[PDB]
Amino acid sequence: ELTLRTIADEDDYESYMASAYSVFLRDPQKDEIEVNRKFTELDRMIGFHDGKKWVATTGAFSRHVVLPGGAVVPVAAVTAVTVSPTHRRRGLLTTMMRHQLADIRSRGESLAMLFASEALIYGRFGYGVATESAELSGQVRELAFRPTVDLGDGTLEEVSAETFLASAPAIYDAVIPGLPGQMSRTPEWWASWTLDSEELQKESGKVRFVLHYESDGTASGFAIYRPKPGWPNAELHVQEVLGTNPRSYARTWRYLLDMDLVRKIKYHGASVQEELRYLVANHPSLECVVSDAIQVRLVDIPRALAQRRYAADVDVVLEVTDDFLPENSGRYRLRGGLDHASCEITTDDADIALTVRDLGSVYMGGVSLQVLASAGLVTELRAGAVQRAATAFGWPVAPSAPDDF
Amino acid sequence: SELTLRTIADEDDYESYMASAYSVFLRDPQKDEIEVNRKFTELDRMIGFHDGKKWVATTGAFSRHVVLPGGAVVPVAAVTAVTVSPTHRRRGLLTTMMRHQLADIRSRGESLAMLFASEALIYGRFGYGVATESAELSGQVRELAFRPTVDLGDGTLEEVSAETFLASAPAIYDAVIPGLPGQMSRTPEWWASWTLDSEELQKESGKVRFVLHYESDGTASGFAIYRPKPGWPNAELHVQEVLGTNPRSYARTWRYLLDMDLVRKIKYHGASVQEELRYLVANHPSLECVVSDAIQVRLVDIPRALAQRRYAADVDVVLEVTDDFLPENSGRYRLRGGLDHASCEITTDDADIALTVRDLGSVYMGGVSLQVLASAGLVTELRAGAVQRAATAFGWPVAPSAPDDF
Amino acid sequence: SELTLRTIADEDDYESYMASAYSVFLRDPQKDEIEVNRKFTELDRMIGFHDGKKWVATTGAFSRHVVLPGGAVVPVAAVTAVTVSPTHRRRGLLTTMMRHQLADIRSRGESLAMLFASEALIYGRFGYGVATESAELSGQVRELAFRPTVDLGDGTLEEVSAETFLASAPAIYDAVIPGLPGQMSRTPEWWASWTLDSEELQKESGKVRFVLHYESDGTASGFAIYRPKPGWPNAELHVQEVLGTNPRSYARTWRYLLDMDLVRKIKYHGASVQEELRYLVANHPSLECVVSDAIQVRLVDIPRALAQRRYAADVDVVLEVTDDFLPENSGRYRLRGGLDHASCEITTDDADIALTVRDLGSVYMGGVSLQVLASAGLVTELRAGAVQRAATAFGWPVAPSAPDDF
Amino acid sequence: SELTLRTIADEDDYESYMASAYSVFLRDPQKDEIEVNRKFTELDRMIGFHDGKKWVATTGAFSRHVVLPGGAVVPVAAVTAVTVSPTHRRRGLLTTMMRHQLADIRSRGESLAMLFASEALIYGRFGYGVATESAELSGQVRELAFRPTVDLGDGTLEEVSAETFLASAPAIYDAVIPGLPGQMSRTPEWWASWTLDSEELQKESGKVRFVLHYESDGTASGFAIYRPKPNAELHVQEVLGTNPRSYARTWRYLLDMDLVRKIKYHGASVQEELRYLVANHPSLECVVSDAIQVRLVDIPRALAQRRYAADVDVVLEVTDDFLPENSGRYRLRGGLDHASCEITTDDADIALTVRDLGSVYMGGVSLQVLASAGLVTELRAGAVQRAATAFGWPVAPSAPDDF
Ligand SMILES: CC(=O)SCCNC(=O)CCNC(=O)[C@H](O)C(C)(C)COP(=O)(O)OP(=O)(O)OC[C@H]1O[C@@H](n2cnc3c(N)ncnc32)[C@H](O)[C@@H]1OP(=O)(O)O
Ligand SMILES: CC(=O)SCCNC(=O)CCNC(=O)[C@H](O)C(C)(C)COP(=O)(O)OP(=O)(O)OC[C@H]1O[C@@H](n2cnc3c(N)ncnc32)[C@H](O)[C@@H]1OP(=O)(O)O
Repeated sequence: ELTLRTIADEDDYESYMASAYSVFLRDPQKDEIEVNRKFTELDRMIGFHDGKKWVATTGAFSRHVVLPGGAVVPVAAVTAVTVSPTHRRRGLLTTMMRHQLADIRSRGESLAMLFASEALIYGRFGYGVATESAELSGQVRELAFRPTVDLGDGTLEEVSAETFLASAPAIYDAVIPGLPGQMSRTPEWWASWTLDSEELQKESGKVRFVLHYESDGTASGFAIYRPKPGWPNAELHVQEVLGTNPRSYARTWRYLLDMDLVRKIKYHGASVQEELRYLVANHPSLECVVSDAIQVRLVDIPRALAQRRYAADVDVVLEVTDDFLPENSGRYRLRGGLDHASCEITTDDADIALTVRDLGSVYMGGVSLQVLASAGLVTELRAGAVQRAATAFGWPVAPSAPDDF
Repeated sequence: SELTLRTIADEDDYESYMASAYSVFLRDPQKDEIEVNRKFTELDRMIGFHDGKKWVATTGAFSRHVVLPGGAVVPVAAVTAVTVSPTHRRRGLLTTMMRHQLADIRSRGESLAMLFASEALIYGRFGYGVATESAELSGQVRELAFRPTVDLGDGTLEEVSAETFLASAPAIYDAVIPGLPGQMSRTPEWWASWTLDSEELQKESGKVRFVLHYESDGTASGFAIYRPKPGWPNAELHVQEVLGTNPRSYARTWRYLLDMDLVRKIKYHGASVQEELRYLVANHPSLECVVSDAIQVRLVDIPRALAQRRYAADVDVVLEVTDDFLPENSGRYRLRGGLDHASCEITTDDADIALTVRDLGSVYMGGVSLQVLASAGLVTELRAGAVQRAATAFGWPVAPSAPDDF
Repeated sequence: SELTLRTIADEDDYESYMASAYSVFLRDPQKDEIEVNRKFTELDRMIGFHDGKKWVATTGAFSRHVVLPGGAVVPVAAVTAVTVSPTHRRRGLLTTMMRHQLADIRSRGESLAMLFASEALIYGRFGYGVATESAELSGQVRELAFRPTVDLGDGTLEEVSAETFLASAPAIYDAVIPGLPGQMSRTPEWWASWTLDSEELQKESGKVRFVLHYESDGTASGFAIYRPKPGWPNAELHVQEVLGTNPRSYARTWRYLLDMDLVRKIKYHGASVQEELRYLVANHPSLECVVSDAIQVRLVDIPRALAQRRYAADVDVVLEVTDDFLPENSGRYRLRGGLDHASCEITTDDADIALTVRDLGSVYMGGVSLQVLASAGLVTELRAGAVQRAATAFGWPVAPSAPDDF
Repeated sequence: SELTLRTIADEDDYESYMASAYSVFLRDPQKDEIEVNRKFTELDRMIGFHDGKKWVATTGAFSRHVVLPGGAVVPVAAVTAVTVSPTHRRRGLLTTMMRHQLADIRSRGESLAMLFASEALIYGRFGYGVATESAELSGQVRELAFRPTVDLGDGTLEEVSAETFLASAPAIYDAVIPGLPGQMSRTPEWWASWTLDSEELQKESGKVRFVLHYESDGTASGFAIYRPKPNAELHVQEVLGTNPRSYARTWRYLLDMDLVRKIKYHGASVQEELRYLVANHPSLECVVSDAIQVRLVDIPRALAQRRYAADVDVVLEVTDDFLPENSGRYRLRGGLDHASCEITTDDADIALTVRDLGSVYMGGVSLQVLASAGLVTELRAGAVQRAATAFGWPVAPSAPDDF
């Protein structure tokens, strides 16, 4: 006998998290679970319980994500989606998805996002891969910059997490409106993102924080990294580098690249068009491995298309097919540009037909709509409409992965 | 040691010319490659330095034609065989050969020069910029199932000899490449080199095989070039090229390569960063994607080159271009372009964007975002909102792809 | 930003000092190592830069004593804990600390300084020269049989506790080191650090073990320090040190480690390049030998340092010494040395050899040939026959060995 | 199964002789190597056992000349092609061939024999001792910058054909080897084998290349032999120069060559000058192993032909187990400009075997270390110390070309 319910208490939450970690073949990291509890809404963490333990889980964090154009809209941060192997292939995931996607529409969140882990799972529920990330690595001795890179007058300082947290949120909130895909970070989220977890210490070492100051003393850049000593070939596992100006960005990177005793650097979760890739004088010296990052499930399709902005003017009619939620299917007229966006049901002839997962794949501008059509996954009903739609759905800045959840 | 800059005089000089190039690349001269590539080599375009006994520096270019964003096929100098012997390095020989070649490219009416960079950092100083990237796709074939909505069609496939392949694939190639910017036209001589069963590639894997995809009526609509590498069942497939005239033939041919019974891993080097195969696969992470440099672009005639291509969106921008190596190109260009029009003029109006010719070449094929180059500090915005609109126009819904090797 | 150069003020300042040093080395502060090394740390010899809140640069030296060729034990500055925080690097902080330290070393009557470089190329500019090498010996224990004429004696071996080891090994150590130039005297505090069962070394292998070799009459004549690394039977023995007062105890102790069941590979880092074990083995290639830097020498008082050691053969040579970092030491010195006498004085006679102070330090311990340095172009011979005779005199029949780590 | 000890009879016998040697080494006969090495092969010096159908054991020696400490070039038996077929091993065939060869070496007036040990423990019983070591130098070329005071000179380098290389390198080689003990004289026939573009080495790397360094006046002053392996590797065979500037310039040429990431130099000296030119000493990995074993056949002559780094007057009690006729007491009087060794009746200062005496003969092994190890016995205090210094040399011995 299985029961769908929410978390009743933190004792039930610690058992809720223990079962989820158990599905991932991991001992529950008590430090990570404790810090993430500070922003865990127990009414949003659902799952199945057989009266003796949890056998399935599915959660969602109330977060806010930057869209193309600078809008910060509410988004469901889907997390902790597990089914115990003794109850798999029985429909438990299908039920939780239907309950969560209805709950997401309740709270006004126009879409949902989550990290794929295995991408082929959520495509049936309407999720589409919309963001890719690149793992950048290589020898720091080969990563000299182009001779025209301006490092500026800035200064850098190894500092504690709190002086970091006293300036980094100001630096973060200033640059993310221009970085679609990034999510806002409350004080409770910065605590988890800067957490010195024991598990990451096993892989490299304790966390360290750098701040970049301009000549007048203003903080303008930060860095999160972990050193892995080795023999001399130590490794720098970079977690995040950001700057309010190109000089603070290049100065912070050149600081990490010039660190004595270091030979190899690693930056996982970076953008596929990270500024560092184009600063290096020799591109092949910085290996770039691209993979999935964020999947998108449009819950309010007309509001989602009207919440973002488009790189160029577009007037296209889309015949959307939501196989998972047939009430969302329809035919909308999208009238969008750099400064306007409207999406309403229309009875006019359709220009393009595609599923809701394909509409979500191209939503953040990370996947080309034209490529999906030439591949046979999207159908052009009127000539020329796909090419102009693929350009408008694009964006000069590629989407990037937010902090982990 | 008196050096003379000159072109190839005859085939005996041509073979010695190639011998030094292979020697600088630390390779024995491949006689099969050198002999078949001669058929399209213009001796007067192969320059270099000769000390009276042997070639000590080389630099050449093939007269080819590349597809631009918009479908235009324009002449391009396919730069190749750029070497300086290590005994004569750091003496200015490359800088001289670059000056003579780039001037010669302009004299022949070629608006641009393209190049496969072995070492990317070499040519940035000469005005070259990385404009196209390529991805090495690989993974376990048993994890590369397609999405359930992928239509494979009713076509049939035959593995056939190179000659029958060459009697049908060139027609297929010419039909699809107008929509694939970066691809180059392939004459019979270039098809002969591209399909050459070279011994060096046989060493890494095996003899070349050729596949043709036929529609239900017998019309050839797709092809594939690959080499097997047996191992123990632990065999690999090194895919050289896959193309089709419709989505069904493309997917059907890939499914053919993936369902080979003794194969476990497959590899496709030189694929597009937006190769359709990546989106056909049901589990994206099962197809590893490593991205690296492909083609560097050197704009030789900026006004003509910018007017020959089409732009994804309307743009009216003034570009302050600085060309340090070729200062005759430094100046301000007004670009007014769209999906069906393009015009470029040297102007004195106020500039909207400041950038070097190498960065302008980087964004020319729509493979590098002009906005990212500006956010990185390499490009300077002079008037608000200009870079955003220019970046979108310089883009293209189809990413540029790498042509056949040269 | 304001920096202040000062020494450690108290014990709480000592912890912060060592914490910054470990941080620059990208390591967590090892409290077991920091606690045991404090016992011989002189706070007035530990300098560094402080920005008012934390140490941003460190540089220290232990007052130690080193054996010279001939058996003389002279004071030496054991340089240690040289760090500059990455936020303050390449700004001259080390250069200043070097000037302060080298001047401070001279005041203490120390004629020379010694050093293990993390990166050797650092200290050449300050007058340091590589003078001693060490060899990492390793191989399969079942291939390391000894020559048939090697006498193992009638001794007995016992595995003992650290307390029993420290009550008998120092007497054995003190007896052998007069004939091993480069080895340093070990106080009880240094034995405590040298035998520390540090947690970091337990991770790489296992807990430290101690072995004592007893003669037939019960006299302890040899010892061994090693750590096991279990693995499957394919375990490793990581030998830290083996010593004996006679060839039988030396060979018997090694034979004990080599005959240990369940062991397959053995490793001995920091051995001498002329370690006796290398010549005991019947099949020399079975004992792999990798040679690398050990100790760098910085001569602070040239006349005294050259007069404190003995020379393998008679020499009467005039040396034109150039000291770029400390130009006050530059000058011309006449060296008169032999097996039982040594003198060095400023002279005005014609010079026989021209060399820098770093190269003079390189040959000072008899580990680097002055003839090779001259044939290499680093040292200039002014009068024929001088370098050959001087090179032999600066040598020694026993190669210098690396002391315990600092 | 009747075995006959005999020498090579003709050229057809030479092919079968060499083929059996390669077979024991589990290798197909390399015809390019066999053909070029015939030009300096003396058939009467190639002995072995033949069972009436095939060679079942081999042992040979090349008549060469080796540089000793002090610059003297003396004749030496370069022992080679020592094999015993696995169907006839452990029956004394090698021991018999050793007695015949060493007796033949004594009859030819050669005071010593030298040999490259495949397995070192084999020949110690016959009086051979490891006397010279070689170092394999390797590392990343981008980490091998030189010290700032290294003068590269104004010379120029050219890649040349084997023929052009062979018209200038031998003169450079002959000029420098008097100061490099262990190096052997190279006739044109030996240069042909040393520079042979053998097929076996082409598979491991590539075709052989040759470099010449010319002074400002056009005088060739250095050379280099290397093979490329396309993160490409350079396998350096030999680099030499007549002055420090040409030596460093040639190495700088190999280290700055484009597309190269790692370089390897097998058979280098343990005190190779390159090791001290590098600004970052640890960047040049150094692995040391056995090179040449020495078998002293005429102790008084061999010890008197070399020079000693310092004056010495020592009496050595030498034990020669395999050849007991050489056992006896020798007084050595040597220095930088004199050397004599004679049977004496004075009290002995040091006791050692002939194999250990051969080990220290080239100055590559310390007599003090052998004594401290228990292999050599000191009879009078202070004798080993002075003898060890004299038996040393300011230039470490180096390995000659392969044989
Ligand atoms: C204690 C021991 O046993 S050795 C421990 C020291 N080794 C370490 O790696 C400790 C970590 N500390 C560092 O790396 C420091 O940054 C150090 C050692 C490089 C010195 O700090 P700095 O303040 O930057 O040195 P300073 O500026 O005073 O002068 C250094 C000079 O030598 C050069 N140099 C110093 N260390 C190095 C090095 N590791 N690699 C290359 N060049 C170096 C500098 O470039 C400069 O020479 P220049 O005039 O040509 O530029
Ligand atoms: C470049 C050169 O010329 S060196 C190349 C020679 N090395 C080779 O491995 C070549 C291939 N040939 C062989 O291996 C032969 O079998 C050899 C070298 C072992 C000698 O052949 P054999 O006829 O068996 O030699 P022989 O019978 O005279 O043995 C004499 C002693 O040496 C010992 N011995 C010789 N070689 C070895 C060895 N590789 N391992 C162990 N013991 C050995 C024998 O056990 C025997 O010991 P003993 O006196 O206590 O009985």
